[PDB]
Amino acid sequence: MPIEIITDSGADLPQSYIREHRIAFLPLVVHWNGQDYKDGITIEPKQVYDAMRQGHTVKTAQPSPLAMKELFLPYAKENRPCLYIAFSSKLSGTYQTAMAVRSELLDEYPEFRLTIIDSKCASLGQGLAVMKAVELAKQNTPYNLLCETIESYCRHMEHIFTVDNLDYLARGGRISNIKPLLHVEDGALIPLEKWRGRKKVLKRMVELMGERGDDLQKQTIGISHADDEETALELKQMIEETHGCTRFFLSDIGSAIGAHAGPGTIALFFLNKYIEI
Ligand SMILES: CCCCCCCCCCCCCCCC(=O)O
Repeated sequence: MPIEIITDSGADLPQSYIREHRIAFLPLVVHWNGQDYKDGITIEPKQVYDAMRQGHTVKTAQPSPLAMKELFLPYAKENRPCLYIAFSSKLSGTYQTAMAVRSELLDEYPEFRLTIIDSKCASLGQGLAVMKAVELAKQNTPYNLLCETIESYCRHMEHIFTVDNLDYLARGGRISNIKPLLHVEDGALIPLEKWRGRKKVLKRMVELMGERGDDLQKQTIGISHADDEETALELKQMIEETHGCTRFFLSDIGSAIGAHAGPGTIALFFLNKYIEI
């Protein structure tokens, strides 16, 4: 059987893509005021931003171990080889929980080939890795080689972003007129710089990309935004002007991530080592 690719809502890939490429989907949980929702399935970013915009503190949770097991079980039974590219273990306990679920399943279904990669990635940084996995899988790339390659790919992904207010991230717990510029280091969020006004952080984001990027023109640059396509499209131009990039993938930030980053969040993703896949 062909390798089945699995991912969670931390990847920020549009459901149109998930469904098209038959990607098993594990929704992260979004909740507040007694109601639980499933990221990308029963809740949309606007509903979250709107809630926060109304003085609400939208919270998130890991999917349940039961939910995880229900998702993998079918594959274990038909004994189909799987690759689950998980949201950064430093941003959620989802990964570890899934490894636990994996052991349980192995006990019942030995021979079940399920590899879980702790991506150390978030949003489209993770999504880009998932899309590459889909490509390698449809090319019938050998299982181990495919898994090893996607892990190396994840190890070279950069996540450079800005939010409107660090309070959201702070109250969210993933971090302890100035706009902040942050980045993802080994799976964790690290506040990096402080700039006056939006225009400058965007200019600086594109600049840092040029410093860390590798063979940027040959790469598919990822850009995710918190319901602010206008700025994303703005950032896209600055990049094609400055770096001469031609391949882009823009998408909205998911609800779970959005509940932490907050409105006005803009991020770019690229490899610091051009792995040619
Ligand atoms: C445009 C996005 C750039 C990357 C931004 C990462 C922001 C940190 C997001 C943390 C989301 C936390 C999800 C927690 C899920 C859970 O409750 O286990």
